[PDB]
Amino acid sequence: MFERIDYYAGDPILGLVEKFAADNNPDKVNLGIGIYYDESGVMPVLDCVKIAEQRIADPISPRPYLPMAGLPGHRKGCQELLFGKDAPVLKDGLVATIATIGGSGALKVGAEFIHEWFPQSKCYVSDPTWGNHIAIFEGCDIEVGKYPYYDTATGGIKFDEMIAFFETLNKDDVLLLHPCCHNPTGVDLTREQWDTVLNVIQERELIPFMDIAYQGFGEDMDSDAYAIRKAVDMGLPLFVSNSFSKNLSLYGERVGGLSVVCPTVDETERVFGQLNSTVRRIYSSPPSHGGRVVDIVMNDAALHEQWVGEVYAMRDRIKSMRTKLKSVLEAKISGRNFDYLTAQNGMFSFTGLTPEQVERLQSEFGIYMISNSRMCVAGLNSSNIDYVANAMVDVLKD
Amino acid sequence: DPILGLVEKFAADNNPDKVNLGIGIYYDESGVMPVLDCVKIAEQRIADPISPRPYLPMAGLPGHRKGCQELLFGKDAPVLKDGLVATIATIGGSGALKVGAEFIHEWFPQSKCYVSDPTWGNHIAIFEGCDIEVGKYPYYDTATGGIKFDEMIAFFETLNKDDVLLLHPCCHNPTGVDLTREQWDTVLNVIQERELIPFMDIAYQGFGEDMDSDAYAIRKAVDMGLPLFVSNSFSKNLSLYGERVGGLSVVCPTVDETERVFGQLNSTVRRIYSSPPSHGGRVVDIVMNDAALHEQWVGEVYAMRDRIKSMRTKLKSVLEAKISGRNFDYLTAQNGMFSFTGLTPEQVERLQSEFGIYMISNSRMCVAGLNSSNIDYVANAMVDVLKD
Ligand SMILES: *Cc1c(COP(=O)(O)O)cnc(C)c1O
Ligand SMILES: *Cc1c(COP(=O)(O)O)cnc(C)c1O
Ligand SMILES: O=C(O)[C@@H](O)Cc1c[nH]c2ccccc12
Ligand SMILES: [Mg+2]
Ligand SMILES: [Mg+2]
Repeated sequence: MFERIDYYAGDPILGLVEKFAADNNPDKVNLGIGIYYDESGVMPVLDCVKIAEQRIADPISPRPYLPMAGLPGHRKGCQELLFGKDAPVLKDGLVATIATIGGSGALKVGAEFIHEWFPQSKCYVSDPTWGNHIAIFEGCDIEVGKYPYYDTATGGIKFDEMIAFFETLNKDDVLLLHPCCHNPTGVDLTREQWDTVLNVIQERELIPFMDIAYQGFGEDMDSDAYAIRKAVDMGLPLFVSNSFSKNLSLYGERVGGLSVVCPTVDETERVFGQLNSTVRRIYSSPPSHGGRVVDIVMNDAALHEQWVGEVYAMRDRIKSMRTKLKSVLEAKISGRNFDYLTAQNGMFSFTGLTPEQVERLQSEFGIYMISNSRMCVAGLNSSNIDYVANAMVDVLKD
Repeated sequence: DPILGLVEKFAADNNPDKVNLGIGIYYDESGVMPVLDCVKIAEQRIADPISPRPYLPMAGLPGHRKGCQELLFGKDAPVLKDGLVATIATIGGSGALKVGAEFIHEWFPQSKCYVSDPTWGNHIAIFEGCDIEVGKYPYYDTATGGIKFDEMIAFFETLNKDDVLLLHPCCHNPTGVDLTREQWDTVLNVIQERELIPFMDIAYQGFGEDMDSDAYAIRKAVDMGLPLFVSNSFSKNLSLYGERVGGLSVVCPTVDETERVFGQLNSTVRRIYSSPPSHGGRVVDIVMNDAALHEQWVGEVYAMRDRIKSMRTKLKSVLEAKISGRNFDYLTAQNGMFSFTGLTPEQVERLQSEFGIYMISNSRMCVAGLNSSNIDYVANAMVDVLKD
């Protein structure tokens, strides 16, 4: 009956968290999952979230179904963050937006929409990409391919090879792009590079699906959203999935959004209706709590401002560890370049360590990373940094 | 939803004495959605201290899963002691149905699903959303006001091995009309005989008789050693529609087959939404696995159960005081918050335009919309349309 069902190998990222918790080392360090940890080494509750949550709890409200699209303020908050407050596209009523179960739920709903309305469309993800990108899209019965992205030889982007790749594709083929803070390489495109990319997307009439999960961790909110906002300004059929998991430090509550930028108000209504309908088929409506937190924080002027402040402090703390690590690494190893540490953006960096070197760090030192050498920089702090440096140089000499 | 056109017609009605019985939500005596005291206590515990918010395991919280398992199958049911049930926390019962269907589609691609005539609207949409061919088995008989039982079994016999039946264990939506224990016993015997897959969808456990009775069809199917899928929802019994709390349980012949299935359930969650929501999971975890809170919760559910039966009684007694030839026992014979009132689509219309009392044109009424300040208004309005 069930003997035919295959064993599930386990999620590489989420299985690793349990190996970390199950490990009983004094100096254990988790650079595996894309979570931000404070200077103390613990996952913070943002102050703005704390105020918001005290509001929700005072008093305790009845809990009806949210609209399928989630809360108006949650939707507005997604939109204003991605496109800009008072953006003409928003004022023209041209973006259809739903609350989703994290960035993951946004990717699902989006891909399902794409599958249904563009059944011949093939999706293409970065080489490499965040693993779950492939799983979500194939889950909708869409054929998934890679586009050359990361120059595994140089630690930069195979830009020409990538561009030449996008010229070969079919109309309405879907590119799954990282607007900023690449997962897992940390290697982003320059503005100028985005311009050329987005020019090709137009000429070839491909569908951009931008997946953004670390807005505010790269440069700043508006700057990180460049690729999104440019695409809008060019008039492209845009899909955006956004996540508040990371910048609201609210991973567990499953907060995200999906926005579809449309040619007309009436097409917006149609797509929005379709989005609502896709949601109905998957989970009916999104969770209330996470929704309210997003709503309350995004649309309270003082909380929004405080939140922006808190995201940048996170961004700054990550950036300072990049340079603190680079400097203590620099001194210990002569024969190697460490420029990638301060050149990459976001929570992640490709260290360029072999799967073996990654696993020696795990076994001997209790330092956790993905086998592809991805390191979550956020797990570093002034306590563990001399320890991780010392460990890295000990695995690099060997 | 088709309900949303009705909700739109209802808001469009200016009648100040209007009543919405087309709702699919429990209201208390004051005609509002209640916050349960056990939920209120739970959420006060979650609020102090505000705790960091890691991802949940893709399966949800251990306690959420254990909660679902003990509620469905019985505290220390052998099937649990034997570890023969794969259980994940889900985005309500909706998300439980989704994971279930996609699972079935991936591994039993040839399987067709059959839902009751009639059923909860989304049953069809969810399974059709997975590229499963969905049909209807006969259930409700308009002529008797009960179950086309013989015809239903007859339909079940014509179905292939591994075909899926969507079965309401109790408190049938939208009719209120339930199978007896005897009727269940033969159903599960047909299902076993034909090696069909029982998919049971339980959203109103505790609104029918009690927790254990409501779960009869579930627990028997386990005793018989059937390949049972269960989707359960706390939306209603926990009054937590918006936090999206349910479970999906799959009962397997072997400990090893459970690990395989539990594995794919996880892999399915991974492709849809990565992991379920922290808050709702915690409320379920606290309320199910705190002994006193569990008792209080059970009590509060039975208070709702009893309020529904209190309104079913009052309505019938007003009706029977005026009409003699009909047997209204079916109003009290039905269970949960839904009632096929057996009014003609024309009679439903009459109630709308004359009284602003809103039912679904298939005679469906949500009994929980009745409270002491509209019961007499609504009962009397009904006598008029039946007298016309
Ligand atoms: C972490 C991540 C996600 C997942 O976001 P959730 O809010 O957890 O669903 C999606 N895309 C990328 C690129 C990510 O890094
Ligand atoms: C309400 C209901 C569901 C779905 O419950 P949710 O928790 O809101 O997803 C499923 N089946 C039936 C019969 C229902 O009444
Ligand atoms: O990128 C990271 O570091 C994580 O956010 C990924 C991640 C977190 N939870 C998951 C569940 C399934 C698949 C991937 C994930
Ligand atoms: Mg599908
Ligand atoms: Mg507000």
